[PDB]
Amino acid sequence: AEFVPPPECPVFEPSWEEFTDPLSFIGRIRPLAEKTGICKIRPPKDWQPPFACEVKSFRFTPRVQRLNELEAMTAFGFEQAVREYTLQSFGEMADNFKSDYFNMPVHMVPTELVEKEFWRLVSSIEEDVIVEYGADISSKDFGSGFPVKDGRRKILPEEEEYALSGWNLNNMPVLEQSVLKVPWLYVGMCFSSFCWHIEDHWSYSINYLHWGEPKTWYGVPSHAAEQLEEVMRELAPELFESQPDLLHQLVTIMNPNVLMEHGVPVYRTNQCAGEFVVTFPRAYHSGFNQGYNFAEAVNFCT
Ligand SMILES: CN1CCC[C@H]1CCO[C@@H](c1cc2nccc(C(=O)O)c2s1)c1ccccc1Cl
Ligand SMILES: [Mn+2]
Repeated sequence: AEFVPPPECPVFEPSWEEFTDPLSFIGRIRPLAEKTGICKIRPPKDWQPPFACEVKSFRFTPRVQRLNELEAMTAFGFEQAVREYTLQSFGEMADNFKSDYFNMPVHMVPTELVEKEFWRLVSSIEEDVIVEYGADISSKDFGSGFPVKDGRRKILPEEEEYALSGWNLNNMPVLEQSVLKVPWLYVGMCFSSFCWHIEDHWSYSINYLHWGEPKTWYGVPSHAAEQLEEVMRELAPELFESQPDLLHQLVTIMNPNVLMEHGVPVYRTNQCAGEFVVTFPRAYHSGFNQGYNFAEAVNFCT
């Protein structure tokens, strides 16, 4: 009955010589990481970029997420309106929610317990849990989490190495080669989540957790992409089974154990603060946040 955690995805701890640039490093770990869909990269201990967002003016209006909206299928539409938070007020709400839900301090809740409870609530018909996710935040609004030589914020000399680092997500190559843009920010709370999807143009994605509680990931290697899609449309509601992929993946919520029972390989990881997660081309991924955190992500091409 309880959720069975998938096997762990690869974690790489490159030395300073192995940490030269992401594109060269990702190309070398590709033979292994492409067979798991996702991988985690822990930078050297001394690589600690400062948080360079405008915290004083950071204001956002997160989306409302009903965990059991798909199982609730079998007044609607006015359950909770989308409201504005500051970055401080969102953290107070997030910490209060998690501590009250588990009856424990937020830092004492085991990651396995949040994981087991998240997947129970997704399929629960007797308990309706509703959370919020600050998912629509462009780095052009209040600045990137990384220091950027933009001219709209002061950069200290000890922070210039991070403004010029290849692992700064603002310095990733994003232009696709053809005959014929900026990172996004994610302010999470406990149970806020994203369902199974791949990137537009089957692009890579790189994700950095600036601070906060871990972000739990699930990934499927690209060689099983068509197997996952077949399981999805087999078990999806009939009203959504015929929808185009770009629209269907707005509601492709599925317990990883269900995919594993159908033979789909799934890997998991807990991304901690200061760690990177890379998703490979056509690697389906999903996840949820363990608590109040702040992430930055961008799609890149090779
Ligand atoms: C791409 N759109 C640009 C602005 C924000 C974003 C809006 C939608 O967002 C994706 C997400 C994809 C994704 N991929 C990797 C990691 C995370 C994470 O939350 O850490 C996320 S969220 C998503 C997908 C399904 C369900 C919920 C969400 Cl929110
Ligand atoms: Mn994604």
